[PDB]
Amino acid sequence: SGIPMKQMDLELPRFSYYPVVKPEPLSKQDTDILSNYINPLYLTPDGIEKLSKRFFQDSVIVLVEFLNQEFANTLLKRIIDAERQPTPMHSSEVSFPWKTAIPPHKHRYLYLDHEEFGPDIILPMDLQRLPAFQRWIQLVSGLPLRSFHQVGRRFRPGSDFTLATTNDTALLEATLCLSPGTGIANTDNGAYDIYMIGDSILLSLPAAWNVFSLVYRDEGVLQFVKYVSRQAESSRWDIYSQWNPVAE
Repeated sequence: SGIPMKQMDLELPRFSYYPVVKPEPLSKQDTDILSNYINPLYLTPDGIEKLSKRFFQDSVIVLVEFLNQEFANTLLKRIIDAERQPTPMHSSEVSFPWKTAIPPHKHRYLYLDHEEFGPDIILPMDLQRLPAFQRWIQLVSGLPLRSFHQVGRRFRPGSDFTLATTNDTALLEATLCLSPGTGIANTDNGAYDIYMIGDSILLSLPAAWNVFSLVYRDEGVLQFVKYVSRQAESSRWDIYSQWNPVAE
């Protein structure tokens, strides 16, 4: 028993879900578009077919060297530069358009809303909003997807985290990790992505540079990003997206 009633109003971000285009084969234009973002390794006909098979069989795939290297390089320079700057530890110190996830006992991290774009947002928020990508992920995951939302995130060291939460329905989840720090990559300092039940651990994904993880999240599975210790000396940068399967 408890008192008073559970009240969940005090919490940001609040994710709204967006429509996904219908599943179709990739066109020449689709691959032309995606080639400016993603490793050609993962865009060829047989490459995608090989991805489809590993995901069907394992219900998870982790892809090193995900983004096109030339593209990744431009992101790397920007992330290094941001890391050079004073780490914003107060809301008043956070640069537009970043926002702080609240309240502290639920989670803490800096984030970019789904639709966010601009020359100075560092994360590639436009990628997963592309119809071409939405066709790609449905092909790769073998799942027609009804809707989705993405969030660009920065987990500052000695501060940021998410706590374990459950999903009522099954979700397809993707995390594009763009964390180049040496410290963040060491799971002693946390920052790793966990999936577990109710041993319990299903997946443990360390922070990494240019790694794309795709996970079939069964209903009732716990998920969270482990608290980033001071000793990390750098942030975990990623984009986290959840997709609702067409499933009935």
